Amino acid sequence: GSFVEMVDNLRGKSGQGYYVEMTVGSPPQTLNILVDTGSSNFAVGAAPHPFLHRYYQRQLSSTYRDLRKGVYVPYTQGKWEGELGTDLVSIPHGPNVTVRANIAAITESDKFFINGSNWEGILGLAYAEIARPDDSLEPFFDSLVKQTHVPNLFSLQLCGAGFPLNQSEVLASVGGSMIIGGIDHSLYTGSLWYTPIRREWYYEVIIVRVEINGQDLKMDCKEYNYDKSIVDSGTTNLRLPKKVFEAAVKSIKAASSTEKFPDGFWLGEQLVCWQAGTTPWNIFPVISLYLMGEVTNQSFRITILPQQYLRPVEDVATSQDDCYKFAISQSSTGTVMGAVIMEGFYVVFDRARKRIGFAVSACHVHDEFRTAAVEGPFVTLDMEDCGYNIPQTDESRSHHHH
Ligand SMILES: NC1=N[C@@]2(c3cccc(-c4cncc(Cl)c4)c3)CCCC[C@H]2O1
Ligand code: NI
Repeated sequence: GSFVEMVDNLRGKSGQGYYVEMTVGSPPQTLNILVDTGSSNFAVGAAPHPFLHRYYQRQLSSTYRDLRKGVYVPYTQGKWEGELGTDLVSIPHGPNVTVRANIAAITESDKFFINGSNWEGILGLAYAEIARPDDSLEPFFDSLVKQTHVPNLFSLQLCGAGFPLNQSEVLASVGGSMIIGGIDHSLYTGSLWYTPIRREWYYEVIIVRVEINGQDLKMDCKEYNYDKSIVDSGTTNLRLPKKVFEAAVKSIKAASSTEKFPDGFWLGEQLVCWQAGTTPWNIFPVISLYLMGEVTNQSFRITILPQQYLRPVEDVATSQDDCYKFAISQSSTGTVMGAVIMEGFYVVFDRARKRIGFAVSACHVHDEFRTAAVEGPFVTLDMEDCGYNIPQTDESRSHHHH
């Protein structure tokens, strides 16, 4: 029940993602790799870039094989492209195994790498369905499971910062654990509650109810999952569908109304500050997301604090003060349970049993009045289906799946 060698194997800078050290090639070349449950490609910088201190040198690897195939991956806010191949991959502070995995060698990118994030690649931990160029490119975790005896499960403890902050010139350092192949009981307290993975593509889940300070938002529950809800270590914020975001902000504004913040704050474009150590946490409400349980008609709630959704940023010009960014934001692609949610909890990606576990994280940030919580069961007599069915494009329909 112990996985000591994998504890504290994640690092990062606040808001710039959590990375794990990996080696690629023979002999092993060290790279820091973003841990991303919201994508499904293993892709690494493989050429010089202003924001890279180092990169994967295919030519230096005796075990590298070229797949003679390129890949082009555009996102909303950036893009990367490169050449597909395979090589030997290991996680030094992970299981004592080495696997031959697909690797996209990133040769050109725009707005993908981040200055000072200290990572050089991305480890997509989601399913084949959303891999590029297509679902025939086996993701890393699938290879790991197929080639080794590693159980088909991983778990994440993301630990946020962290006031008072160490530094004024750089962003706050963060830490965490990625436990590959099991569950480490020292990383959580209390009960572990499981929600079904609705479909294996993203880690998609269903939210059945939302409360802000114990007040039901009272929307049709399909609105909470429009057009999907996913658990995503590669997103910083809690992102909410437009209508849900508007209702949440209205509610949080109402609770915190003793303080009149500029509109820029609610848009996540401006910091708000209090004198060191005087932040009035109690005027900001807790937020509860009820997730579908394993049993029909059951749910459980995960409850986060303002300490999760107000992100600390130490401004140089006002290091006298504790300043915060509002880290709930609008989505047009459904709910994204990012680091804002995940930093509250130990999260178990139980692929073997098509479910996601949540328990209170032994490292979550709290005060003496309130804690992040995982609580259940809650039962509802006559349950609506809260899942949304994405309109089927002819594009998507025409695909064959041999
Ligand atoms: N899930 C997730 N991963 C990204 C991505 C790409 C590059 C950088 C990041 C990233 C940047 N800053 C902070 C984080 Cl946590 C991730 C994320 C790739 C897939 C779609 C958009 C992003 O959503
Ligand atoms: Ni066919």
